[PDB]
Amino acid sequence: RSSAFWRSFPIFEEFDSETLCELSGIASYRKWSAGTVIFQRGDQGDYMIVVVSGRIKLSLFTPQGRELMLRQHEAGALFGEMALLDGQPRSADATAVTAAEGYVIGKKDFLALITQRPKTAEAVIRFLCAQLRDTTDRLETIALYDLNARVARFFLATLRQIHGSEMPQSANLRLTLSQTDIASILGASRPKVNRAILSLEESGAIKRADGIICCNVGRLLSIADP
Amino acid sequence: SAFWRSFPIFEEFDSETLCELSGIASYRKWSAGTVIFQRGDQGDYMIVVVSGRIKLSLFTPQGRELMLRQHEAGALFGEMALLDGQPRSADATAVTAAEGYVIGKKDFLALITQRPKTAEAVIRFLCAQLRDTTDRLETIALYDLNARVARFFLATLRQIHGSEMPQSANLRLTLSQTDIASILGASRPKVNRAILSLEESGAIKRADGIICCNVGRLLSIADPE
DNA sequence: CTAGGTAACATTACTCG
DNA sequence: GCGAGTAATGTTAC
DNA sequence: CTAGGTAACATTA
DNA sequence: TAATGTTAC
Ligand SMILES: Nc1ncnc2c1ncn2[C@@H]1O[C@@H]2COP(=O)(O)O[C@H]2[C@H]1O
Ligand SMILES: Nc1ncnc2c1ncn2[C@@H]1O[C@@H]2COP(=O)(O)O[C@H]2[C@H]1O
Ligand SMILES: [Mg+2]
Ligand SMILES: [Mg+2]
Repeated sequence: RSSAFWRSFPIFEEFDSETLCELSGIASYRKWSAGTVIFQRGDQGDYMIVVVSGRIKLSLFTPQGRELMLRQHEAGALFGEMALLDGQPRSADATAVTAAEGYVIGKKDFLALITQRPKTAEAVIRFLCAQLRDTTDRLETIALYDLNARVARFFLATLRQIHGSEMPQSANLRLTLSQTDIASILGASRPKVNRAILSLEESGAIKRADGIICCNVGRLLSIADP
Repeated sequence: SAFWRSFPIFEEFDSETLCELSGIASYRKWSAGTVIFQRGDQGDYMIVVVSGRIKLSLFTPQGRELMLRQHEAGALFGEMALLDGQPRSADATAVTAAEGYVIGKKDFLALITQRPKTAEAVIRFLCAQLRDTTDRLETIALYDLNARVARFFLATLRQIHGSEMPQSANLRLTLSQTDIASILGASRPKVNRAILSLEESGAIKRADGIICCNVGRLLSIADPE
């Protein structure tokens, strides 16, 4: 696995072909059984992971016991890069939820590659900006809106993780997350997330067949609003 | 021109690009109570604050406000829509009479791509922000209001100190409780009774303008047991 | 069942010709 | 040395 | 005053 | 067995 295969992942897309193909120069394989830790939020991160198979959850856990699911990453995802670029410890907790395999990249190699072909820095920056926006809109979502709108804005944001650049009218969606996973992302409780999803359905915002939600984008945008 | 080292991002530069090539600020000022730019807007310019207080905030159609930051001297804002083609991501309001220096998109970026280990600086900044913002998000999501206030005081104290943390540290906070309610995504009266709560529980004491925080009582109000 | 939001009212505190 | 314009703080009843 | 949390219980593939 | 739905408070 080293073609134009490295263009599938965020950040690494957007590279010149030289650094790219030559870039499976510095991956090692690894794998993690279903239900195990890759690393913890305390930890030292001198390696960045790139996901080939499986589902890995990035989440914040609090001493009280509470969880904020930051992301569920599957094939084509990139995580663990902040503590690479920035001297700081890991900023979240990475758990394999199902049997997963990826490729790891070292700190010294990566960074040398950045500083060697420096318009790749540019790529990485456009990524961190992207994240910062994503995260601030999450924060606004959780702060200024109620739970129905929170769920609505979650569906519209993922229906931009799929379309984006703009948006039909009725779009089916394979969501792959349980409602416990949605409760964890939205910083709410399972039963109330459930009643909210059902609410969106009974109000004509969505309908749910098994694995598939046909969302009504717009019909969903004013539930997301007033 | 070691004056350009006072601001985030620009600190951390080689002296060549720093004293020079910055070369590329215009003066500008904004009266107390006015808009610099709006969240819709096109941002091809980045601001660097010399005097005054400017609030960066998100406003919703419903009318609600999330204060993202109150920046004063030594602050840098408006850089995301520079680096990234996208519109402005928040709303910048001068709360008091403010003055700054503006830097254009084309100049800035040319400077990045000309001395490329400055990119490195900028990245360490965006990482910093991303962490800051995710810890905010965790704060607002997994904790109650007393802990939210507590974690706000510790974050502003780890910004003044950081890398050390004493035991009792006084703090000049400069924000009203309405400003704290707006940052924490809560309501003024409940923020007030929370602050008072921290005081009556021995976490802080408030003299006029100054809060002597007790870092550690304050850390387990920020937590459980 | 509970931590908060909202409207409304009273004081203190800045502050500016 | 104000008196008139604002805020900022604290509390209470929904 | 009331969204939204919590503990528990039922229906479902 | 896990995923979804509901209820009382
Ligand atoms: N807000 C966020 N959005 C998406 N991914 C994040 C966020 N915060 C942290 N991460 C990822 O989680 C990783 C945890 O370890 P690092 O902090 O080394 O690198 C981090 C990022 O790759
Ligand atoms: N999470 C955040 N934390 C601090 N400042 C932010 C955040 N999001 C946006 N900003 C600032 O607000 C500015 C709004 O316009 P820009 O998006 O051009 O640049 C932005 C940043 O300077
Ligand atoms: Mg969102
Ligand atoms: Mg905080």
